Amino acid sequence: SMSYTWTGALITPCAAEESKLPINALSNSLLRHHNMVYATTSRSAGLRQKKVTFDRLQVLDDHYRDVLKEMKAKASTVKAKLLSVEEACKLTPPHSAKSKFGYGAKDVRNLSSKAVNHIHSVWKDLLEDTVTPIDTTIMAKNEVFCVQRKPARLIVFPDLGVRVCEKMALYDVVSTLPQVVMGSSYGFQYSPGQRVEFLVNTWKSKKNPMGFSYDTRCFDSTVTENDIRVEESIYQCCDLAPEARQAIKSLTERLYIGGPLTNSKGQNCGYRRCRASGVLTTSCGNTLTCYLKASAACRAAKLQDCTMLVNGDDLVVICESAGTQEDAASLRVFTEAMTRYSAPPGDPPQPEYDLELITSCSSNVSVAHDASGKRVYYLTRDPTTPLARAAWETARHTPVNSWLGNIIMYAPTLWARMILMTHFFSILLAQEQLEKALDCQIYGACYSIEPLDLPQIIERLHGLSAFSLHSYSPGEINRVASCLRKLGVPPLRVWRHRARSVRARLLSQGGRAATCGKYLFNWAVKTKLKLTPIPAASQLDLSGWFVAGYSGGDIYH
Ligand SMILES: CC(C)(C)CCN1C(=O)C(C2=Nc3ccc(NS(C)(=O)=O)cc3S(=O)(=O)N2)=C(O)[C@@H]2CCCN21
Repeated sequence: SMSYTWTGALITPCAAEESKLPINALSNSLLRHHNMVYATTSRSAGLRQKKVTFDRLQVLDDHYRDVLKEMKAKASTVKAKLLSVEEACKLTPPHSAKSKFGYGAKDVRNLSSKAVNHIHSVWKDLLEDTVTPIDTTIMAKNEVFCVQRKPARLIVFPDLGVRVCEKMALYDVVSTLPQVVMGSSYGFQYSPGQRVEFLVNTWKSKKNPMGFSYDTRCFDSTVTENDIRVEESIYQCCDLAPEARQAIKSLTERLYIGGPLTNSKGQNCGYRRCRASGVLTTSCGNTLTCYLKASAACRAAKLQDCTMLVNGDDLVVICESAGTQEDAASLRVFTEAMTRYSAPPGDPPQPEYDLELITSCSSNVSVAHDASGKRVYYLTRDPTTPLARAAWETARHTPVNSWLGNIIMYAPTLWARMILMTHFFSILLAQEQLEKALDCQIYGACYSIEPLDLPQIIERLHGLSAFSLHSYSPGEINRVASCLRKLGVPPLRVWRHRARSVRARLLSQGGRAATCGKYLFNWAVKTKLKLTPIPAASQLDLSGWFVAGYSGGDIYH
């Protein structure tokens, strides 16, 4: 079937959309080549619609059913609970889109009776009716990039009332099921420090390692009715309350499988027969479907001892090599199999024989040295998009502070420490806003974080070495330097100078500000301080950080 059918009506914005990088007094201190950075808008959505609209064919074999049988067997060991309305309301982000039915996210969060009553009636209706398609809104995402332009990504989501019901029915399932079914292969269970450890151990477990990432062309669009019905059959394997069972089937038939699309102005835009990016089960569904299809494709292509690492639609596979001729021919069969399962690639996969050349979750393995001269593996990426977005957020306040999520997940890196840490701590200092909790997304869920808790956070997710890493690789150094040149970002020597200043100001203030200055900026000074375990690091409640992915699932933690 066609992933989408269109009425010809336009995908529309809510407010005005900026595509040009906004510029304030602070912009040039980060980035000179302003015209390199742009944000997507609804006005390029027609180009995206084109791309994501295709027929899907699916041919399912015995390897496919075998793996599926395996997944169901493990899924049947899961016992999952129904969440109360109240519990589910509290999982709702403050900034979440308001209901068409006269209440918003904060009404939900403070449990107003208009919110609670409508939610109760959406749930009742789910139990009563398993056939009537639920309405969704299609919006264009506004995202920031550096020019190479990408058209806007689309987001399809149901009304807030329905989203709270999804939580009630499926939050425990999507939080717990994926690790049980997929074990060590489930990407979203890992801190960055654990993920790199898993990658290295896995590489090191192979006699002759070969790895490749697999980029599916528009994963959501490739997801068929069958796939969505298959993922539901996996949810129903769990020990569920009968109201959860009924709710899950109903959300599946009425929402997940497909339904009508409406713009922000209330016009009918068409119909969807593929994955919605803005539902609770988007991340879990993609991961189950990706791992199912990949595992089955691995058996068809006869890949030796293939180890999967899956994060929603993101797939890296590490296996035994059979030499370059055979590896290359194997990956073609792997791709043919995936293609038959309706997950063809955008870029064709290539085998890699160096772990550091594999990009997965937009990230590659790299190596640095700690205090004791010990080699240390850490995860990194091309700093171009992180810096473009940092540049946007330097002049515009945003719902998600990507800069902050990046500092958390890329703490050990050269660019995050020298540029991102320096720039943003300087800004918090000037505004006396160090104490101010900021929102950011990690693995799709929204977190309220205090910038001053960063030292503890970094210690827990990466280890202390993150505060002591030096002697980065020429590869990493070259990519960073060429990013700064391309973007017009001051050289790293400037950032070192600025940091000594930022550091001194932090230390001057004592308390947690001083802690940040000591741990985050030890690299800036020649005469280093001694970095011991942070007392507060062990006290931090970081449970719920690396349990699951929730991309598009409206989760606040
Ligand atoms: C350093 C690390 C450990 C390699 C992580 C890098 N990395 C992320 O991979 C990430 C992330 N990964 C995803 C991958 C694939 C999908 N596909 S889907 C739509 O669910 O089907 C979704 C998501 S996400 O939205 O849950 N967010 C983060 O949220 C964090 C935060 C800054 C960047 N960082």
